[PDB]
Amino acid sequence: GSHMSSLVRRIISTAKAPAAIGPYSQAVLVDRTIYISGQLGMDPASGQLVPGGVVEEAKQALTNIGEILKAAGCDFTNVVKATVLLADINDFSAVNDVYKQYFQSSFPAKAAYQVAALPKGGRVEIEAIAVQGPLT
Amino acid sequence: GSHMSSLVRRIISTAKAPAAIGPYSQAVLVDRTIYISGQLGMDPASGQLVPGGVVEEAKQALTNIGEILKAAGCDFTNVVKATVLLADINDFSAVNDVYKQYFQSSFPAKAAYQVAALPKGGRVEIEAIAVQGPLT
Amino acid sequence: GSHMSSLVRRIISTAKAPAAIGPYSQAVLVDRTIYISGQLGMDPASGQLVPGGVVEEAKQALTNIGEILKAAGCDFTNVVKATVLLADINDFSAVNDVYKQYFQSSFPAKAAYQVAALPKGGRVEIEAIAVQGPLT
Ligand code: NI
Ligand code: NI
Ligand code: NI
Repeated sequence: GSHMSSLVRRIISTAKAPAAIGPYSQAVLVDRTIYISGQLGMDPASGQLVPGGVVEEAKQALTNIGEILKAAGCDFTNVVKATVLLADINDFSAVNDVYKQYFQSSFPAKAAYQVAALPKGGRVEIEAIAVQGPLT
Repeated sequence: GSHMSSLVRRIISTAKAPAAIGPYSQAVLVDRTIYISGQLGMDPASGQLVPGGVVEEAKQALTNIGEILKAAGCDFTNVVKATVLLADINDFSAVNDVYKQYFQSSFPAKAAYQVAALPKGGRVEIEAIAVQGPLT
Repeated sequence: GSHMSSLVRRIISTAKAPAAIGPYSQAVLVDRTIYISGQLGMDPASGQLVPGGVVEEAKQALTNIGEILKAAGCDFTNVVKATVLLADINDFSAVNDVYKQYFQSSFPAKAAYQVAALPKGGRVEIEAIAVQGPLT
């Protein structure tokens, strides 16, 4: 508690991603690992879900993750694991097609499945874990 | 498998948290990272859910997490990521109000959402990841 | 981004586990931590769920995880955290009985609960996190 190295622990916060609607940080950097909170397809300015259903929500959620990554000195190539929570399993393929446009190489490990309900009636919510570079 | 440092890996076990009802440890410390098993609002002495519904269950689950943290040389300030699994999304705000009483600063990254069912008919289950200090 | 050590980041890929059905890697090794994608009870050769329901699916999912671990220089003793996603909470005990045959000591931290639906109509999906040895 004093006998080992003191590791970085930094709260990541950017107005380019939505404000919190509960007692949480957008992301936490600890040592070099970044835990990103689950992101809905929420407009950063209004705090409400973007219109147009699951495809548009997925694009916005991933955009939000990208801005949090950038605030933490990373990009999508630093992501090592993601979780995609769906309101409808039948949206699996369509959300995958959005996802692949952001995660273009060194693809993260992943789980994707249908939950009973998301906050605000979201159709998709995406969590991620990243590691600060350099990565060989 | 012998050419790198041998990292600490320690099973965390305290009678101040409930006994296992399956093949799992309360938590695992590996290097400085602590993975805590999902905690229901179970009374540590009886192994049954405390009465009074989701608010009381959330308080008990977080109390249980606190005792596991303490057994691992940590407190709630060491938590970096939590997951709150709900039986009912409409309980989001009320569980947040309990949660904020324990996680009072450096708030963890978080995801919270409704699943189809929890063991024992629990109304809430909370998982967490912590990192042993010092943290700067 | 150049001022710290360059950590290993390696995509784990083995034909002894099923091919991807989306934009993801079977596992990612980053430093010494291995994030394994969620595994259904899919036959590695055919890419379809094995017959016989949840018990047989759980055995196949864990077999698949074991082959991914082996490709990453690990075995089941390196696992520190697992998540068991069920189509039916009433299968909790039966899946635990399969799980315990693979995870025989130093049991991982765990969460297990029922989701609304899994890809392909799977009855069980298992994710895991491991750390490369040596572990003391
Ligand atoms: Ni110390
Ligand atoms: Ni070695
Ligand atoms: Ni650098």
